[PDB]
Amino acid sequence: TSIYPKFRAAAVQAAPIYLNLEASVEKSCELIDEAASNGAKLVAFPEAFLPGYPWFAFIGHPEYTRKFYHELYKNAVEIPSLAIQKISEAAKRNETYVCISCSEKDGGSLYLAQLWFNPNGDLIGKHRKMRASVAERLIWGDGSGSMMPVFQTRIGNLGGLMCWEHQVPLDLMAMNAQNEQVHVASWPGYFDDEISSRYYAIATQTFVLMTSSIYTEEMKEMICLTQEQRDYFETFKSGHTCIYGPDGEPISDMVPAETEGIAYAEIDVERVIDYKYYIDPAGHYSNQSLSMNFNQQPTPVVKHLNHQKNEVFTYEDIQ
Amino acid sequence: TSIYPKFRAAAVQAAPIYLNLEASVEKSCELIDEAASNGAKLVAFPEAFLPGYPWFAFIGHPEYTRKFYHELYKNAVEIPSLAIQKISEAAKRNETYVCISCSEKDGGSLYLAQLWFNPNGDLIGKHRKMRASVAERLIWGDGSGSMMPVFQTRIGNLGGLMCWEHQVPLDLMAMNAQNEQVHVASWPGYFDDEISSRYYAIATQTFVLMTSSIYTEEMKEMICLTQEQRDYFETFKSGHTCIYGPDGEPISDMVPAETEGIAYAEIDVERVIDYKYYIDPAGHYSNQSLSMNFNQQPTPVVKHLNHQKNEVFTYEDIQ
Amino acid sequence: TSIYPKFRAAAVQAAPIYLNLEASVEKSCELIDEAASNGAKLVAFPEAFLPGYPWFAFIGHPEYTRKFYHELYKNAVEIPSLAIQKISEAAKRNETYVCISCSEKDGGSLYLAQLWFNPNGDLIGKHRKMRASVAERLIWGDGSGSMMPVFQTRIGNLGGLMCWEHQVPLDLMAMNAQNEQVHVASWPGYFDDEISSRYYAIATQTFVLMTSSIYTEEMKEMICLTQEQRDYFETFKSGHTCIYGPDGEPISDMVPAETEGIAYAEIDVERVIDYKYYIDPAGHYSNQSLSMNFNQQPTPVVKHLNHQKNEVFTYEDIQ
Amino acid sequence: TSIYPKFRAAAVQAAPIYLNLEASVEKSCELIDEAASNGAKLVAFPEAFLPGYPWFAFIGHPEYTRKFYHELYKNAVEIPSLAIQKISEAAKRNETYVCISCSEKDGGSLYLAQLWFNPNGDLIGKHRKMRASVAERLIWGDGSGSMMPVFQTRIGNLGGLMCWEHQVPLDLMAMNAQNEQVHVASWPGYFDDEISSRYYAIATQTFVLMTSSIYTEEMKEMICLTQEQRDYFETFKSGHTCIYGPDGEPISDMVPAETEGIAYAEIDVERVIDYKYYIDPAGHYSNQSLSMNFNQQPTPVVKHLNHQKNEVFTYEDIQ
Amino acid sequence: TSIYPKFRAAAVQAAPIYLNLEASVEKSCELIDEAASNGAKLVAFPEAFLPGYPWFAFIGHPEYTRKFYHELYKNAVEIPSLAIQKISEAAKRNETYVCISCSEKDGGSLYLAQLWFNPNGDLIGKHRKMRASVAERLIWGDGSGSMMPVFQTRIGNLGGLMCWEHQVPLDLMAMNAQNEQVHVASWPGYFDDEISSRYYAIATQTFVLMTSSIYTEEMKEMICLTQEQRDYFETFKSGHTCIYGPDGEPISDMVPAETEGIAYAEIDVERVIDYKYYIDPAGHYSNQSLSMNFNQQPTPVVKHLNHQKNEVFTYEDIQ
Amino acid sequence: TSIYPKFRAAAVQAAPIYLNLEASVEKSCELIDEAASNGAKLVAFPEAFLPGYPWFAFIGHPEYTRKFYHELYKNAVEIPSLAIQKISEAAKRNETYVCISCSEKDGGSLYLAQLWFNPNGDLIGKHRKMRASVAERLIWGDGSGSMMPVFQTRIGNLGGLMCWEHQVPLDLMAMNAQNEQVHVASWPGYFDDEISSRYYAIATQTFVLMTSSIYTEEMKEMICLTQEQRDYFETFKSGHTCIYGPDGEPISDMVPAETEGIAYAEIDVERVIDYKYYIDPAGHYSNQSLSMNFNQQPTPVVKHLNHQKNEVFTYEDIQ
Repeated sequence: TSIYPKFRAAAVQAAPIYLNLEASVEKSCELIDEAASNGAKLVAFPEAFLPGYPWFAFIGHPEYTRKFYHELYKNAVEIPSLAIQKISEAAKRNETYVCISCSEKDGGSLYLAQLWFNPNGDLIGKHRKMRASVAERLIWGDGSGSMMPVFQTRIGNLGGLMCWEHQVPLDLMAMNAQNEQVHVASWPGYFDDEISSRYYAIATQTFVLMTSSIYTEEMKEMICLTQEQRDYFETFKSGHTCIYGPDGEPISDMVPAETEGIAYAEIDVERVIDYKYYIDPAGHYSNQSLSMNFNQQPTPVVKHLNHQKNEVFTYEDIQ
Repeated sequence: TSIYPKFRAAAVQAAPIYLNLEASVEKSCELIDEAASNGAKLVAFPEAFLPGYPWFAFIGHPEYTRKFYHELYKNAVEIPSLAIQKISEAAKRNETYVCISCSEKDGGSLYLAQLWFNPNGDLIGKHRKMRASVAERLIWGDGSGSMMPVFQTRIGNLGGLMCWEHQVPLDLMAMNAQNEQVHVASWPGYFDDEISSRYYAIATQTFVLMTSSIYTEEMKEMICLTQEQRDYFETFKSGHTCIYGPDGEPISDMVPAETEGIAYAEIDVERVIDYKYYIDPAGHYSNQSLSMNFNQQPTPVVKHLNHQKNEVFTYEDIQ
Repeated sequence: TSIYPKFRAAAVQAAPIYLNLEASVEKSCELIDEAASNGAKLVAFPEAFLPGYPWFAFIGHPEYTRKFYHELYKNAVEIPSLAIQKISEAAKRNETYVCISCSEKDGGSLYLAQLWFNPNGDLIGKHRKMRASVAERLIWGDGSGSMMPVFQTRIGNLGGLMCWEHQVPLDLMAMNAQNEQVHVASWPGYFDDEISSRYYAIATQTFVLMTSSIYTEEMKEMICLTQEQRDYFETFKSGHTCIYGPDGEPISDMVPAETEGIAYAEIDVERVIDYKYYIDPAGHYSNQSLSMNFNQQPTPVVKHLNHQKNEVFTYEDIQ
Repeated sequence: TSIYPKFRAAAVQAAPIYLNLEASVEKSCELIDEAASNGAKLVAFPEAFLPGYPWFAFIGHPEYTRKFYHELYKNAVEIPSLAIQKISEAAKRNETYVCISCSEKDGGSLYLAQLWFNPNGDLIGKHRKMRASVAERLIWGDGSGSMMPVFQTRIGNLGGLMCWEHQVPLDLMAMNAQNEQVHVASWPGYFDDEISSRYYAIATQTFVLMTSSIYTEEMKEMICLTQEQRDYFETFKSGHTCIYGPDGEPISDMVPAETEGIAYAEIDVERVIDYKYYIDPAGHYSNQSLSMNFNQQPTPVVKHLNHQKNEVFTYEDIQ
Repeated sequence: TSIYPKFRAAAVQAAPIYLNLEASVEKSCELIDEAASNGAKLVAFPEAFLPGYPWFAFIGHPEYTRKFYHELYKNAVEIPSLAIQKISEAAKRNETYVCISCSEKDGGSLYLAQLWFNPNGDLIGKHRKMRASVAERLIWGDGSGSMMPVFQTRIGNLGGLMCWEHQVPLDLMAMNAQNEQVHVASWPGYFDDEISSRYYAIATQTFVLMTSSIYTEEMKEMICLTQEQRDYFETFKSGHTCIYGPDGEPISDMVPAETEGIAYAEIDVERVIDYKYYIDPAGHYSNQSLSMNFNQQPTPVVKHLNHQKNEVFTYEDIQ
Repeated sequence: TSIYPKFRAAAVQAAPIYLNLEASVEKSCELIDEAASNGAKLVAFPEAFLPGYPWFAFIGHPEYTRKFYHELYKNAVEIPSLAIQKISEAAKRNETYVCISCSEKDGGSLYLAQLWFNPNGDLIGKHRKMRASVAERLIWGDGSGSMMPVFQTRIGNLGGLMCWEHQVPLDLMAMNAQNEQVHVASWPGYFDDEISSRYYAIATQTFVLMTSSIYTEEMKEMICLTQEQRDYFETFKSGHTCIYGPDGEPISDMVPAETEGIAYAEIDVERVIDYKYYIDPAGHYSNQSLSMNFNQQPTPVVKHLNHQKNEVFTYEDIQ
């Protein structure tokens, strides 16, 4: 059954404790508590909030990036791990949906992921970024079609994309093919957020939670090792955090620039219908000459068949 | 292969409960019960019967139509849904074939479909209207060649078309090339339906069940806001419900104008042979200089390849 | 191949002589002359400029729309016609590439097409709007994948889309696949232009000439028969005419709203390289799990194979 | 159909004229002439020889890299282009097989390709690097499994991989599956070439022509703007040009470091049999538990179906 | 469907021209002509007839075996190859079924195969040895379950195994599970015991054609380099050639030992019925406790998905 | 959770008491004691250390090899056995991980295995060689993918491979998919080992303990029964023992050639993070067109279901 719920949604503008997974998880737990105590049933977090965006990749050569990549790698989120437990506990305690972006570790490599938690505390799914940006390509691997999920939840069809994924038409079509209704748009802060998120709202008929992070002083201390690097990183632009309706107009007030806050709006999923009337690129508003292939088969480099665990032959069993 | 059965047909003239899916489905079940108790093996319903034809799109401007499109979209039939279960149970209980028209919600779009149920109660197929007619283009998307089925059943080769689809020669040829024998011609009740249906009977050498809807006071009160709208919608002419032989001549009584009723006829599929003798455009009555391309491949905007479920991690599993 | 020229472009904000083909073509010739005299080597026009956007289709029911559709149909552009000749002659005389939008008549139907002319007056190609928006569906038919050109010219790779084609990701994908560099974004003047055109500039890494028309009093006096119609049409917001760089930022002045005027800019096609560095959805910035089927086969209803003419037996021979 | 010819191969150790495609192509012609005049029937070139390896990507931050990406983009090789014409003419004139590496411009994206020419002057194939290194992901997109060719030729089964592709086991197995016999290992001259090329020779039972480039002073002047950058770049270690037999031992003379020269070796393809006797990972030396999937289908973002051409209505026809 | 034909079989006792593919193929064609001209409709050849059995592998250390492996490899049978063409033409021109064993080359490694030809000259299938005997493991690789064919032909169900595959119970059960009726037991000599082939006949209820080779002096001069090797090899036993019925008793005459000749027998497939009465391990003579897994999936190391052909941009096209 | 521990590893260069399992196990215990007393928390051993590598298989024909295979078979390791007991006791007494290679007897067949013991003396796992080399095929059966373990321990992720498994790319991918960090490369001493182990280090981002054996007079006088055999066996080249870091550079002194000794190094598992940064073939450094199937299902020839224990009717009960 197609439901059309109403709910309050929270978009978070915050900075993590840079490259500190433990402190960042504590901060995000506090923020989920705050938003849910303010009535939110969905909390969205900026891009790579756990443990923080690799801003070092953009202000030095890759050898300089290696040293800080080491520390980021030591603070990536594994599944299962204590960070997942903490976010799950917060989601269950607050009875809210959570979208939290993180640096995920799978084997020997890092990926950028959005982790989704439901009010039961379940990790219902994740989305790895399809393709990394100019210097993010030094840090994170690419995603796959098997991890572009839309969840048919009790507060609408929920999905999300990260940063410049909103500027990739095929990602838009992959999300619009599954009838996404409420969208989480995670941004780091340096790249332009307004045009892309508003256009996504219009072209996918989605309420868009635009969440973006801020720059703190300790990050500048940690990664700016020279004065030239300090000034160059100072020139970086600020992001915005806001919520848009399916027409692209805002329905909440932008958080003040470079401060930490939360934006709140009343999502009324019944509004998406009025704009499905106008346009539905994956439906009526289409032409037979243009189609797309969405491959959702898992594509690990090594596919395990009949995986089995090792059984130890104990010291007592030997002697 | 090549069987010529005899059976009793039922063409229904009736109106639904306007933009109320549950009430309209109850009325459809009652009508199927009445038809099958009278001895029919096939029951046909007018165009867009579930939950009703969108007449609000012909007496106002598009922004006026948007408001009522909202209610219709909230009342469209989904596959699967409760409406499908009710109609399938009616078909199985009454052991009849059923062709019922409806607004079909696939994804975030609406389509106009004819649903077919066999006496076992299965949904054997659906036909989406190929091209929405004047002012229906604001409500429904276009169909595709993959959804123009002819069913080889125990009562003949059954098929259908909706309203002005009978005036598009390529649709006639698509039906003929599949060797259609018994045709359900659904009409909404406002467009001249006699000539097109009789011509279809002659040109495709099929028995034609013509079914139409009637207007009600509930519909008028709901969709008429001004008095000029009421007067303009009061001039709309009525439809007709009648059954024709493969010569285009009626084999049952036309149902009285603007009244609920059912037309019954004795269909002799063996009779179509004597008119295939005269003419068969898809067979012996062709010329090598003219030919048709019937592309029956699916035409979805997004092709889902290797659609596979992803695992979910529960709270207890994480804890 | 792979040149990067510098030239002057001109987006036009003007209204036609509503539903008047001759005066509209004369106005277009004058505007081309003016823009070319001001140094412009590319001139672009609003959507459906010749002879006018069917605003009547949005402020009344289909039967009222029919009367004005009659007069629009009588003033549609044909290829070949006198209008095509005059526009080609103006383009040749002023030695400018010209993109002009119009209602195009092909046999019995009408289509919405952008017509492209080069400095030699050659009608180098046309693009038909691939899908009508809301009430344009009562007026125009659909385009084909065979009418989505990108022209390799002396001033870069040119192309264009109309109105809500910019909100269809597959159209953006098809345009980006052809390495478009300078894009004409034609808008009618009632829908929301800024977000879409700017996002297109960013996502395709192209210069965008956003052109939009204005509302004239003669149009209102023609199509606002009653007072409710006049007041309802008076609430229609106007559009904007600007030019953007590949980063989505404006490189010219906004033409004043509801005023006739032209926006000029300097187009250095080299700037696109600095943004192909960042993102290129059809190239490096892709994921192998997603892909698009761009079908460019012509799709008329009836293919005229081995077309030939008739043997006119003149009167003199017979006697 | 199995042949084991004898011939003379030539590995080139040279630098291009940095970011100057014409001069680099001319130097390539000169080097092919010199190598062929000494009886060489195969000539192999360093990685990204046309127009030069993007060293700037490793000695600055991404925005500094963008400036030189502009110049590299303006100097990439298109297929067809003048550079391909001239290299084909040289390959024909000297009746030699040429493996030359370059930056390939395919639409709006750059790729790192190896181009193969035969003694007739045909462009017999093309290999795109499957993945990019720590840096250079900023510069080049990834390749596909449909561009890993092994050519059955008059001098054996030829193939190639660039730089760290020799450290990717599945690339080795993809080449081994096709019975590659003579291999070209292109290296830029900063990564450690010797171990990887020797292991490739042993594992695939092939002769390996290892070709590295050298650093010039014009390159340092071009890309080192500050003193710190110049000092950091001057620590980059050089590569080497060797030729190895199927056992991994060198069968030629190492070219002196940082010097322009060609290494010549006598290649007897029959020697591979004595090592297929020992080990054949793709054949007899395998376990059914470990297998590989090799997808050779094209993977373009947008594939064209029924591609057509846009006819033009010349000016002399319109009038 | 089930037939029990009567036909004449022929088992060949001969030796090839050692490690000489052309002469060995000519001799095999002559033997086929002789056998078919004597009325034989099935002609079986010894194990590894083409170009010869690697006896050198049994009379020296692996390095000594390497030298002759070189020659055997250069004379292995490919598919397609001239040897296949000649054997297919012989089978066609004689209208006989042919089971010839050879050293098949596939990629870079060698396999021991039986090749099957029908009276029309087709290559109906092939069987690769599942495991090489002691020193054969130096020369050949393992076969797979996908290459254990039984051919349902006009002379009954046909199959074959090679020396010591008749001593592997699972191979026997694999052949019994497919209802083999006429079997070819190919032996090279010096392993051949009558016991294995007679037991196979009894256990599978098949006729068994036992074909063995002989030793020539060319072989001894070529491989026995020293006197010690000459004596040790001269110790080697001689095989036997004859035909056995479903009870294991001979139904033909022994070919004299170490001389060239052909054994003939009349094969009446009906006789197998009288022994399926007694025992049928794969059918009634079984126990549910014991079962066999027969995996017939292909098991190559590299699976080529969507294999594509190489395209060349020819020289004239470049110019 | 992931850990990056620091420890000291020991690579052993030794020879066993040839074809004497009890004396060899004594020598292993002594070497474990010596190495662990020097701080080593891991001890690695040469290939086929217990009871010795079958050198006789390379200097004679298979019948000659049969006699010494008799003794090796009589001196093979079993699980459970006294040898396993002694090695577990040494590993526990010394609180060290131990990797020891041996000839494993399982049923009636011999295998080449690596046995892993933890500081508690538990036989944590076993790895059988996937494919025997040239003459080892006479001696040992093949392995399976169920026996390719990576052990998650307190001193990193441990794994091993034997001799030419390092030249099989799918073996490397199988180890890399399991995220190996410290690797034991046991070699026999006659096959080249430096290049293969260094490449494995680089291409798996692992510390590599390359252990090799030496030759003894007792071995030579036991297997070289002829002067020619002795002269041929004396030309065999010596292996080396060393420890490499994740970059392929040595991190210890090479043990002097043809002498007994142990190599020591400090292993900082955190160093692998600096090389996952720019290569990880099983993770980010991968292409979607090349994948691997890793089947870990147990593959015994006979699968025992519901294994039992036979009842015995003791003599007293019967009487």
